[PDB]
Amino acid sequence: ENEQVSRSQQRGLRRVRDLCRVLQLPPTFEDTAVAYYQQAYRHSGIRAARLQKKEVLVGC
DNA sequence: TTAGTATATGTGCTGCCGAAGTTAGCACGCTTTCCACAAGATATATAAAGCCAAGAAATCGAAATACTTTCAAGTTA
Repeated sequence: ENEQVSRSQQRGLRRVRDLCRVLQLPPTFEDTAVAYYQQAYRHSGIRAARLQKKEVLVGC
């Protein structure tokens, strides 16, 4: 893995990690967040969505 | 034709600094576009309550006067 990933998904993951580190959440929280983000990205409706949509996806 | 001279001939010398390799015994431990597919942005009840900002009324806070008290100095005695 980490090779069949788009630049948009990579930016989303990096934003997730950045917000996690800003809120100072543990690495377990970081891992759970990235896992849930990947699980949500698996779907196509969220995959091909808006920029604000994917930002709110990071947030949620 | 022969002695003197210039060249390259490979050879052998010198340093040249660097090259590999060495050093003993346990326990712990980014950009352009380009691209195509599907997702904004759109009417429309629709009951429901909570929220977020103008107005209108209300009462709290208190300030400028109206009463009473109080002295203190002065009166009829």
